Amino acid sequence: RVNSITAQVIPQSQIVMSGDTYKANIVLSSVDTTQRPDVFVNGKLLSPENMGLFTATAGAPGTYPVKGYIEMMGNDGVKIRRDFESEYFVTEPMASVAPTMMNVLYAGIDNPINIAVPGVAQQNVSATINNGTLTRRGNLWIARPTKVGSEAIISVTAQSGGRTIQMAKTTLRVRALPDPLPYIEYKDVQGNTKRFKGGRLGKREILAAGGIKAALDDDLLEVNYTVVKFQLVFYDSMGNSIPEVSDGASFSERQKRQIQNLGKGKRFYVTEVIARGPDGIERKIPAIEVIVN
Amino acid sequence: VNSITAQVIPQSQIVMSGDTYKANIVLSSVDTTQRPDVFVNGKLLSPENMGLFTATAGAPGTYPVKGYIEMMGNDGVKIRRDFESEYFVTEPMASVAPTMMNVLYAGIDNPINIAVPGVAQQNVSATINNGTLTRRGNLWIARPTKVGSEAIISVTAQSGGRTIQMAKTTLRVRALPDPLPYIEYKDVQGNTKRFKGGRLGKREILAAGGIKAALDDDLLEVNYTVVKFQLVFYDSMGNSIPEVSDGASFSERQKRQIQNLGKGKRFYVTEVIARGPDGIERKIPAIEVIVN
Ligand SMILES: [Zn+2]
Ligand SMILES: [Zn+2]
Ligand SMILES: [Zn+2]
Ligand SMILES: [Zn+2]
Repeated sequence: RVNSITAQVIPQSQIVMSGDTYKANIVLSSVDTTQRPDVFVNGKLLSPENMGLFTATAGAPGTYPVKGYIEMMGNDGVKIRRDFESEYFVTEPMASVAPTMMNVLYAGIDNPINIAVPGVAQQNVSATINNGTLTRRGNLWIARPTKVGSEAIISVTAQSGGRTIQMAKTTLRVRALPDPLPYIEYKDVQGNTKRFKGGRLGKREILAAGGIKAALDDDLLEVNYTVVKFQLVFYDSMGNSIPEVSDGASFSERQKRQIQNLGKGKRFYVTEVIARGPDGIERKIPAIEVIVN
Repeated sequence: VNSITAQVIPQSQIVMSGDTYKANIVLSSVDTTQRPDVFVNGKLLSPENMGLFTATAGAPGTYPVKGYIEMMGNDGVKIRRDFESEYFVTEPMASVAPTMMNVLYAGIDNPINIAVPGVAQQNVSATINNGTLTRRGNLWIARPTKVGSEAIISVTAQSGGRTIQMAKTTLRVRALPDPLPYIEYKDVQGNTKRFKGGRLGKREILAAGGIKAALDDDLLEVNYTVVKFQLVFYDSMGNSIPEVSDGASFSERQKRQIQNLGKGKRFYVTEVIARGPDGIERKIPAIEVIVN
């Protein structure tokens, strides 16, 4: 029945790292291009439109099996069926795509770093850092840099031979975690949570918050900042400034009363706002203008 | 009449994440009478190799895989099928990527280092799905356009015969950060310092001109200008007096109002609108100014 004999070079990978080995299966395919056989692969029957080609988008790295059967109608009316069991491997990319405004590490938090060596298993690799610690966590690494304003050099080595081979020297910048901005967490007329600029806000909506909260604008950077202490500035009949201290990240009873008896259009300020990041460093963050409405 | 066999013929048995595994599944009619001969790169494969040809990767470059498969065509005539493929050896590398740090900023040039160590820059050609990704010397420049959406950088090597996907990188497009306001002043020695609030001298307020805005970042070497601001003063009757400014400089109204303020008296800088290389105008925080 065959009308087409073809030689094929089927490699494991078309790109190999120096020192690894190129492996290719060389096979003959004697087929009948007239036929359209039923291909059941990985619990699915291929649609005739696929023309025998099975495709799967490579997602997470690992060992993926290709298992099923092929069946076609023989010339005699006897179905001819053949089972198969093959496999493919998904790897990490062998191209580094690094935005330079992103090569940074933050002191005080876990910095997940993906150290990927193609052609070598995750165990054969060893990675070290010159600033802080670089430990393993599952399929990832964790950098905890200690010296802010200095460089962090990640040194990756694989060995896989007689002499220990250097794979990559990566220089990264060490920064303190950013300073947060203060805000007042409030629920709108619908009930949805919004974060005050300041500018203008209702007193019913002010007292609902119960204090000052501190966080970053982003989303860069998913970090917790707590308000240590803050002050509220008020104004008497003599035009003098009255700075009232707060009970931590919550309004004091002296302040709470002042806000109630204040009145619409009247302005108050939140000054000397000290916030604390995971690194434990207390930091002076900016002020907010609060207008009653 | 000899045996029929199922065959899974992939493009590659190893696929990098982001690429797609492609395999042709066929019924092949194998002759069990005689074993064929596989001659590849000047060597005849021994039956023990089971069709597997292996070569140790040495110096980086383009290596060809060439040869033929010979067999008896049942008609006293030997049949030959030639094959010609190739592999690439690369300088041994490792990718060190901090996973949290995946942001591109809209409104500026985002230098991206796309490194495929073994190959040369001509060989590599990267594309982006959000904005533009152009070449600049030994680097690439992403200019993302849609804030809050994803930016997927696709790096390819193309070449003969098949087009190989090198990397698919997921990035987040975010707006440039907002700067913080400051008043630039020279101390008693002449050294420049930046006041962000708290207490400050009278003559030292008068110099410099008005308010300045900046972000402190040595990677994002961007600059912002103060568009407009207000100074909110307080009289003897406890009333708020909001005086507008002449751009990034104090107005003659504000200047004289600061002059008649006694020691300890408080005034504010709110609102404060600043724009960057974006170039987007943005409401930045306020400053409490106390006279010394
Ligand atoms: Zn290998
Ligand atoms: Zn296996
Ligand atoms: Zn039959
Ligand atoms: Zn913003």
